[PDB]
Amino acid sequence: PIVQNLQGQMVHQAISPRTLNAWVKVVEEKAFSPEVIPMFSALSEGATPQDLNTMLNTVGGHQAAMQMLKETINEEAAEWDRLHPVHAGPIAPGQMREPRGSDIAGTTSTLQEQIGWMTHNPPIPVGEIYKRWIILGLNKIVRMYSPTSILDIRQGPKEPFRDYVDRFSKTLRAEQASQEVKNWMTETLLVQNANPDCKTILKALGPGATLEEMMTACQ
Amino acid sequence: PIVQNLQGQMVHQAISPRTLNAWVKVVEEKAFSPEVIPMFSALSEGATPQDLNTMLNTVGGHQAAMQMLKETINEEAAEWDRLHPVHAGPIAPGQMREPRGSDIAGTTSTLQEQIGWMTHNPPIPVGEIYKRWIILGLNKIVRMYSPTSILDIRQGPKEPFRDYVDRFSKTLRAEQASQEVKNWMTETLLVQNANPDCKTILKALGPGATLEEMMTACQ
Amino acid sequence: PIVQNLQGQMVHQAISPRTLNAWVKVVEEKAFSPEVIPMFSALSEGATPQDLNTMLNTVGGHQAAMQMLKETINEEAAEWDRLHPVHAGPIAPGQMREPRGSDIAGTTSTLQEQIGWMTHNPPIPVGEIYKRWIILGLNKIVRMYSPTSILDIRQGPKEPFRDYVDRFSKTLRAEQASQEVKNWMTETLLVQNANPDCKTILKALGPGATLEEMMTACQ
Amino acid sequence: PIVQNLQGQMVHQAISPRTLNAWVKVVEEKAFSPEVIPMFSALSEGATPQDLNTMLNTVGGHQAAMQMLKETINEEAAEWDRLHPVHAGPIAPGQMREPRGSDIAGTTSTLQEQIGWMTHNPPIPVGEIYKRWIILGLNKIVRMYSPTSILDIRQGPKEPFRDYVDRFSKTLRAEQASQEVKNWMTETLLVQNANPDCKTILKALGPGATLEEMMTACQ
Amino acid sequence: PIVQNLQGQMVHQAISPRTLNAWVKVVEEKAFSPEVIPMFSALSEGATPQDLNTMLNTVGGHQAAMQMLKETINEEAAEWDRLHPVHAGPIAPGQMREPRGSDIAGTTSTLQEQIGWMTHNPPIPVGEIYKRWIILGLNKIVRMYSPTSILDIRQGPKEPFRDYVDRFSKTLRAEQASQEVKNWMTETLLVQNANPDCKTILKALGPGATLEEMMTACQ
Amino acid sequence: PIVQNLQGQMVHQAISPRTLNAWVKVVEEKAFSPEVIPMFSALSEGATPQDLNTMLNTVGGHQAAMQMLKETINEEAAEWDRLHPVHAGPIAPGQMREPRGSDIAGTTSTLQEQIGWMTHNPPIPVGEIYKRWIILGLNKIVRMYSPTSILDIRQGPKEPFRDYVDRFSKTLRAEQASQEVKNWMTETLLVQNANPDCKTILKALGPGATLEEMMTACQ
Repeated sequence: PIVQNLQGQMVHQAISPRTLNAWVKVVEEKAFSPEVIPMFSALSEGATPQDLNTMLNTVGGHQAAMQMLKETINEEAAEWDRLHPVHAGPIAPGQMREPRGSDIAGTTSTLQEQIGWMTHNPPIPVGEIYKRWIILGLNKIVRMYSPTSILDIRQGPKEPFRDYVDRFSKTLRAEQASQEVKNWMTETLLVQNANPDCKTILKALGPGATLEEMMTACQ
Repeated sequence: PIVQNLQGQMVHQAISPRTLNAWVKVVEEKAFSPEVIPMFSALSEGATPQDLNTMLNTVGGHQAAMQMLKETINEEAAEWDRLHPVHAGPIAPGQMREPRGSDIAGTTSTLQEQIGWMTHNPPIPVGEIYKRWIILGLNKIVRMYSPTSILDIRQGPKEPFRDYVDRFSKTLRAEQASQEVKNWMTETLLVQNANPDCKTILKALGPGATLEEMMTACQ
Repeated sequence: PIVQNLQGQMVHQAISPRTLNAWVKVVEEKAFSPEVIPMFSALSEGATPQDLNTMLNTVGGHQAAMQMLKETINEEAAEWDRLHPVHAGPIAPGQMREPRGSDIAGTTSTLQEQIGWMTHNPPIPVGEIYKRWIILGLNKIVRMYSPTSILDIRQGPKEPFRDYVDRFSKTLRAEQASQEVKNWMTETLLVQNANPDCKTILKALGPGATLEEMMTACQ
Repeated sequence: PIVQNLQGQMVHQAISPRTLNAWVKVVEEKAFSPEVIPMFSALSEGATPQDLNTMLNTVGGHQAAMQMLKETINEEAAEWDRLHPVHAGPIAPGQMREPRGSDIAGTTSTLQEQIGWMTHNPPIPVGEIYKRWIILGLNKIVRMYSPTSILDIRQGPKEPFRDYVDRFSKTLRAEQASQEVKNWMTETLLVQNANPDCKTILKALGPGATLEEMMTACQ
Repeated sequence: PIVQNLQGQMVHQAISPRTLNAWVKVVEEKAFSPEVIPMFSALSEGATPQDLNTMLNTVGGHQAAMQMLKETINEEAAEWDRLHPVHAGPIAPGQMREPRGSDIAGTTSTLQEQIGWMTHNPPIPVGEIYKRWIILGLNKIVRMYSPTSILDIRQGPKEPFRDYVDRFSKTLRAEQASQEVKNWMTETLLVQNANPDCKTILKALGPGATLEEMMTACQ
Repeated sequence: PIVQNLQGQMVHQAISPRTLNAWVKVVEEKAFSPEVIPMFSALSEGATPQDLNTMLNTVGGHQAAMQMLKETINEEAAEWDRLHPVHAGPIAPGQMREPRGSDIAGTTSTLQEQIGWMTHNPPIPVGEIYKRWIILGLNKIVRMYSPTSILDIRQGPKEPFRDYVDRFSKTLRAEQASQEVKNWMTETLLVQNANPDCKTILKALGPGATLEEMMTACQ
């Protein structure tokens, strides 16, 4: 970020390593949880678009998050590009040009330009715009929080199948990639974590049956 | 927070509802958990002593925790008075005075003083000094946690053995002691505080049975 | 209002019913579906805050969505006022006032004021600033939940018709399908997907008995 | 609300949280019942069209109810524009203009115009004209009725007769009909939508039994 | 109240009948409910002790409450005479006398004196001070409540006796009747509105029985 | 701080521990009985807002009671800011200033500012203004209370022992009494007031048997 010396002249200092350390630790625990948005927002006030790219690099271990966010960055930059068909040079000769969406993204623009729009008067708040675009990407990211483990399903004393299947299906819904290992647990574990009446039923019905047939049979 | 605007203006700012909401949820969820500390650090950017006090009072509704932390400020203030041995005369009228441990803790200083020091020429950084002290104090709170007891966890007549094991396993994480104790407590007390019919099942099956088996068997 | 054409020439004009008509049908059918988003954008190009407000009004009976969007307005607004506070007092009344969050959102601004900002010198696009927050809120709604399945209104072990019909009717209205499909699902699912004790009763009673007679009968 | 300060100063003041919360608790219990009218009047003391709008906006979750009220405002506004003189040149330059029906509704006038008109030596006092229209709109909403009907209420197999009768007794007061008709409905539908084992007990009791007896009987 | 306009005229208007009718109506429905407090505040703006006294006289149908509020008013006025004892004459020559507590309670003060102090220079505002004392009284008044009736307290099929008798006795305590009638009512209704198994129990146990016995006989 | 003695003279002094020790013991014993209010009054004469905050911190332990107070104070404080907001300028720094509600409550002020107000031209009485908000809050708090009597801890006809020991034990800690009373209550009443199925077990076990014995027995 830029901060402001005693004469009032700005000074850039690349994002704080203390900030970096804090920011990685927020993503390690809370990348998909909304508390990431005020934590990201808090740590990005007066930041440049390049500090924000170092911030995005730091969120780059959550693969799911890095694809969604990088895509949102492309969408907002494309949108800016449809509304903004910028001139060849500056609109203010001697000053920084009109930013395109990628300049906002801090990718195509130099650090000096990002500091010029930031320091210059008339709401060109490149950090703050990029940060809202990023914040929209986070909103997409938190939509895909992940519960884990499907093995922890179990059944009550006299409880019928139809409820167990509701917990089972829900354990399986969150699952993804490589179905075959899943399927092999499904055929096994379905019968195995059932209560003894349901276990007898599930053993009996077999591979001929639909899980709706067993749920009728088990009410 | 104190924030900037272009060309020599430092602006005190209100703290975001998102940073507050988030800070509120953090103490609510992480009061004795190590994570309160980086969540605090990430939510204490630009913070004056006054912001930091506002943040604390809103969440400090637990007096044992607040006391310990406030005692840690008392330790650091005591160290502060060791850093600031006697001086001669007024420092410079219109520039703010020496900040002591109470000034850094925001009690003897007004908001305008707090500003004064943080906006000073190469600042004496009183919000950041109070922060250093609070991070050690919160660290103290998570180190000096109150546990909860294994002893209690036992199984009722209409209570399920699987549900009793969910409280046992969790109480066992929370129980203060080492792993050789935990394994030993598991082996002894899990079976021992079971309801007798359930207990009977676990003893019929005997000590080599998996907990995955014990918890399927007793319903 | 003024809008700037595809070439880039300024044109004055007003809203269309067909846009509104399109908005009631989408929001009735896709309120919690992400398809709402590009449909909202297609219907909000050249929109003022008041136009945005008419749109919202034309589907104002989805209070829950309206409240999610309002939390987003309020959140984003509080953030604006700390980040971009007005200049104090009526320093120059009668010409170009600064706006707050409530002005971007059009609750405190007249349409002339809204138009004033957007036909001012220096690109102040209050319509776009309010849309961007509305898109952020729309993303929050599409994020949270979506699926229904009318085929799965299967019962508990002894579970009565009056509980079943109640679930089935609520799910049949909430299930997005044509009314002819709804007549085919009414006609398929009712005797068939019923609790087996109930299904016995319902197979005796027959199509000569109404849902009320079924609900009384099946206790 | 407008309030006073000494010697000719009128001060605009923020709406009370205690009113907003009361207005919420009031609509939340009495939206369709007359008590919302005096409650509305008493908390609209010194209210402006913006204050009153704000109040309506905070409770404006029924689109049809909100629509009826806006139409009533429009009817009354139409009667206002019949009544308003067809004044040519400035009546009141350098002070507030002509207030139309949309100015009394606060739609097209700014708050300061609203303060202006209501705070000079009585000229046209817009809040009070707007309150008159709203009190009429609220009168329509309470006069108007349409939710619930008696026949929906039938009794379950594991449901007390007293739990069925509470739903019945309350429902019947909300059903539409003269009271002789309601009495006839009581005698008929109470026993007829009963659970068959309770229905048996009740028919054993016959039409001589008080309602105390019917609840005693059926346990 | 005193009322005022922005051209500069300030006059007294004594308390409105329409405000009296609205206040009476508030008290009839919400006397014992906090909404009486912002409704009071809103209808006593600029209200002198004399308007407020006129206002107070109307809650006389809740005698214990009006008496308690008046007794409080006397505690707080005597407390003002201790805290603010008056000079024998006026404190500044050719100016109005200090208010005593009794002058704040309006008992010894005319409307003109209440007018003079509200319209004085420095913070002494007799209406608002009298309102603080009354608000403390209002706090006592909301601490009251008003149940339905004893004759409807009865017990569900398998429902516990100990709770039933707790509901019966409190409702009988709230119920307006002479004590001998409550003594007879308790002995009659308690056993008679008991659930039938419990009813047959209470008749087995018999009328020599304590509630300690009655709760034992059915448990 | 400064206090005024019975001869009328102004005397400086500062707090006593005896007042604090008495205030803690007072809350611990009488929070649920109205005497806490006239004891609060006895212990809050001469108090500054910072004295008052000190008191509250010594009684910080009943978080629910302190919260209700604190909510009430935040409501009065919010109302104060609405009725009186500060001057826009900084007219006389360290001489006098407008106090906000939090400044009255000592949340945002230093002590020198509170004394500056209370020793100003017209004794601005921030300790007494804040003590009224505490006393009003204290009225609401004493209005909340009603749990009593270990001997009235009894069970329903089909109810669990473990849960019953929790209601019995927790009630027994909240009940001040003495220890001798408490074992006699435990050995008589735990066995007498048990659920019939539980009571058959407890009588069988005998009041001799330990609670671990009774919990193994009742499961």
